[PDB]
Amino acid sequence: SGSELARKLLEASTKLQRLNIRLAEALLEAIARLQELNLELVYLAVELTDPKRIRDEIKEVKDKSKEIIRRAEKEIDDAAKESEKILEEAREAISGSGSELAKLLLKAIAETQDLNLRAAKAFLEAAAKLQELNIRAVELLVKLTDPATIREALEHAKRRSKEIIDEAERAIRAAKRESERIIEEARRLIEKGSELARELLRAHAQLQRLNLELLRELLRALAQLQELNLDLLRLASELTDPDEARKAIARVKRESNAYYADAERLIREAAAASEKISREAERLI
Repeated sequence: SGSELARKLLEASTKLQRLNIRLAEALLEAIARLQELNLELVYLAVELTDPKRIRDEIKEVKDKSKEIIRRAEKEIDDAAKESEKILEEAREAISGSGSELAKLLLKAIAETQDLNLRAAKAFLEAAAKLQELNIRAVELLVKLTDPATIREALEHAKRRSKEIIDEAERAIRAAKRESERIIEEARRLIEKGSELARELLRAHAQLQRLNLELLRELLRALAQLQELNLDLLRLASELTDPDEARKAIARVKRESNAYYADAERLIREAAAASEKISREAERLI
């Protein structure tokens, strides 16, 4: 009686992909909150010229920034515990049966879910660090006035942003490499193979490919948002005309919202594509 066991596993896979989509939603909207704060940073830099007040305004951004990051890290940790429950429902239903095969499958799904969480962590980590970096650059810009110091401040921000994106990118790549191994090893184990196992492994692999591609696309969107931020740091430090500088910020605001919508769009495609796989997999049972 493998089909019943096969269903509990598919049931676990389907709950997990939906869980990871939700996680991807939450992390995108966290990115959205931080970018809002980055735009406000430039607004208060171009607008306010009183050091004392702008010092108070900066700290409010910093404080709000921390609470946003903290909520996202909690969202990740809550997903970690939801993943724990889902899998514990899969082990219990499977513990009474005898198949080390059923176990073997569940091990793969459990291991891959860890990589999704660590990949998600890395995505939030790049966002948080870029936010902190932009905070300090503006902190420095609003004080620095002589160009040579300004230029180095911008150039440091540009170097550090790339390093942070690189670290994220590399963290996502290794997540994909290790996810494919779990999957490939599991499939070599099936052939050592029940067609149910085949299909349900195939579906899960598609579901993990979709999730990790999405996180890659979302990182790309973040790297372009940050690209706009560097541009805005430049014009803000250099533009002496406030009303003109305010227009530059509105353009970036225009592009940033467009980038959200592209990003949010990929999420919906992932949700739709994911549900497609789960149902086709469900048809075999």
